[PDB]
Amino acid sequence: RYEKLDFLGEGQFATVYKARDKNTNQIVAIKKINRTALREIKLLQELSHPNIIGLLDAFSNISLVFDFMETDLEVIIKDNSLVLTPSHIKAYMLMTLQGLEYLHQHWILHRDLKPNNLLLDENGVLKLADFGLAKVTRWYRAPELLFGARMYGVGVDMWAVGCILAELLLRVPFLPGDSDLDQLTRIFETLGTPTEEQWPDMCSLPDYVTFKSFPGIPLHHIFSAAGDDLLDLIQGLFLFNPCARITATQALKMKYFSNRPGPTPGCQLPRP
Ligand SMILES: CC(C)c1cnn2c(NCc3ccccc3-n3cccn3)nc(O[C@@H]3CCCNC3)nc12
Repeated sequence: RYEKLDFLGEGQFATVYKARDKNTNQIVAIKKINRTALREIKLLQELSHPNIIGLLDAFSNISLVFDFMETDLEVIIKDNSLVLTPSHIKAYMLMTLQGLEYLHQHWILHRDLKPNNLLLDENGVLKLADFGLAKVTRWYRAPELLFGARMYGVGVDMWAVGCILAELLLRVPFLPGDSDLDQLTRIFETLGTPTEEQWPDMCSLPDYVTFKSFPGIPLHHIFSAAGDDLLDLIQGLFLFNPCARITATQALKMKYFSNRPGPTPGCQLPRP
């Protein structure tokens, strides 16, 4: 029922192809990989937010149809020819946080936030992807997960948002750990080792271990081109206590989003 146009990329997780719609000639992408599946599929079809990937139709052979996107935030970040102005970063952050807020309001965690999961269309609209039921990521992993927490919440997605913000500002991954232990070392060397005051109940985590006491590097020295409003946003996203860490609604109300300059409109966002 769909007209296969091109080959975008393949993997054991999903087989992605570029295709055209046979009802309204709209270019869409298809991910080819049941009563229990329909329960999750109809819930995903019921979701509707401009900054969240839309599930238009499905196919028995597990085939899912979503809107077509040009690139993701990873392609943009790696493009040396592209220049990310403060207004460009603010636009990507506003869209990411607006999409995350919708998911959290509907009790859905992304669980895998990273640049290649924030996709962009021809009109400069960011949409989150890869969050519906499981049928490199260590760099964006929150410290509670690295200490083996089995029960977790919104802080897991919020920490990853801070890592994406830091990657837009530095143009390289913020904390590129070589292992789960090195990831915790990089977090503590950079942000400081948390105390029982900063993170109460840290010692009760399943894989809790005592690290060397690091003072940390002041956020203003790390992000030398950031203003005080942006430094406050970064500080809230990287609080050690998962309960104290800023939520998507709290982040959207920060003075950063209401201050000048404003976000770059979609049509003016850089395209590769
Ligand atoms: C998430 C859904 C299934 C979707 C929608 N659109 N879409 C594209 N669009 C093309 C694209 C996006 C991001 C980066 C590169 C491309 N691209 C490939 C060729 C030309 N542009 N690629 C992939 O998935 C692909 C293949 C699997 C890895 N991610 C990109 N998945 C999709």
